[PDB]
Amino acid sequence: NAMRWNICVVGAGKIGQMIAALLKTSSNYSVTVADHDLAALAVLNRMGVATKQVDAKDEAGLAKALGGFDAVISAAPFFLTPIIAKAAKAAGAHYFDLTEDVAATNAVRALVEDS
Repeated sequence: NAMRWNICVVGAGKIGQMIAALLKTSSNYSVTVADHDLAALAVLNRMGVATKQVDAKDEAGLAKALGGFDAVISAAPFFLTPIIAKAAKAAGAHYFDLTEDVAATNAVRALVEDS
């Protein structure tokens, strides 16, 4: 069993909830969701998902909050990707940049490249 990939999903919005429920149902993954909003987290707790309060303005805090995870999935706005990726790297976890809104993030990605 305890060979599960241990994932931290940063962001408790819609996509955070979806990827959490997916991971929760899998036999090869463990999931924790980290967010600043305690009501948002309550939702995840009402799904049986482990949660952790974080604050992306406190970078050392965030790094420490991401310790012990195999990977960190952003379910957060694209604009926090630099912060979450840095904390993930500092924590020794692989970083997967899904974001809270894939269409918007993809459009930002296209701008960056239409350059």
